[PDB]
Amino acid sequence: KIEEGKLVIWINGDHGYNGLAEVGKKFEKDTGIKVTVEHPDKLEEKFPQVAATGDGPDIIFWAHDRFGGYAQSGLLAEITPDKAFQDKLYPFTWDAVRYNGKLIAYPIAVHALSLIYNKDLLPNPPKTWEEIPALDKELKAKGKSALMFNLQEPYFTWPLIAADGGYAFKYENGKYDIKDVGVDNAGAKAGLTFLVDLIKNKHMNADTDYSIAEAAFNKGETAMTINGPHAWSNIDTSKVNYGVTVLPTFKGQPSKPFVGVLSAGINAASPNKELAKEFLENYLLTDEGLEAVNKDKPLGAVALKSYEEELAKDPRIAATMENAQKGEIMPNIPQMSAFWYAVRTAVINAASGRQTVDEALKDAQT
Repeated sequence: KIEEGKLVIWINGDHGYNGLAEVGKKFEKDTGIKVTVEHPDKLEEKFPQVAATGDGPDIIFWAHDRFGGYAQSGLLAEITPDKAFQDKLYPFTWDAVRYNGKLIAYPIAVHALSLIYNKDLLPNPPKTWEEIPALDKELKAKGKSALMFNLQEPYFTWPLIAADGGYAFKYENGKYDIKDVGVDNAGAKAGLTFLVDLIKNKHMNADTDYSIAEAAFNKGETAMTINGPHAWSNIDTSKVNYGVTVLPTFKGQPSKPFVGVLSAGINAASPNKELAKEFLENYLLTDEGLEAVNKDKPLGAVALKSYEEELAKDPRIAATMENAQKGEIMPNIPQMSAFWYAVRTAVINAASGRQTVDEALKDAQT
């Protein structure tokens, strides 16, 4: 029993939930409807349990990747934004919330890896990956490394492997063709071979994980790393003058990071779908609403064009979005969990030399 004439929202405690509550207060002042924001633990696992019995929040906030599964079980309402409202958000963020061609959530905020660099070691970061070998040689002569990053998670390596034509699952008209996998094509092979060659020519250690890289960069040991917005605060405390910029090109093509979109879904069982539509479209996804959340806890880059233009006065947010626009929406289908583990094995096995680049990626595509 979801109560009528009240909105209950679930959002993870890492986002600006107090800011969201302020938006809810404006909603109540205007409508007389109470708006309750809650940050339950493991909300992404509770939601499927409770929405399956017809209960749960009216609105669920989460990374878009889980909503595909939610949509597959009919847990989310098809949303009905008019074309005038869709045009207020970046087009690619709508592709993150489509399932079987139907819009199933509102995009809120966008996150994509970026190239982080030490302005003091490297006043002008490289535009191409092809120049990192020579750059590393110049920096090694002073005991510095050009580039360190987490080679143990496919999320960090995919931007390079995807650059020349690698892709996860093909996307067409709000639909992923789960048959067409693009991990074992010439583009994917060229990118991983470049990564492997970096390891073989000693510009990169196959053992580098997330912690080593961050410590190296926060200590000035390395000129560059690849990370997302959640790492900026740590470099902030660090004594490092750092910049954030577009990732290097590979074979003249952009690096293709995976894009995550914080999305707001509507419970299919809610009796308050029009209230939720009104709250999301007209209170949250405004400059004032987003600013309220962002003021509590930074969102990074946002799907709303008008406010993103104001936020991108921060060059690091500007670069996150540039990278997101060059990147690849993370597929929201559940077979991506198998894609992660396969590519994870491929990269680790290729980087060790346990397998050639061709062998490893073949076992990924099965």
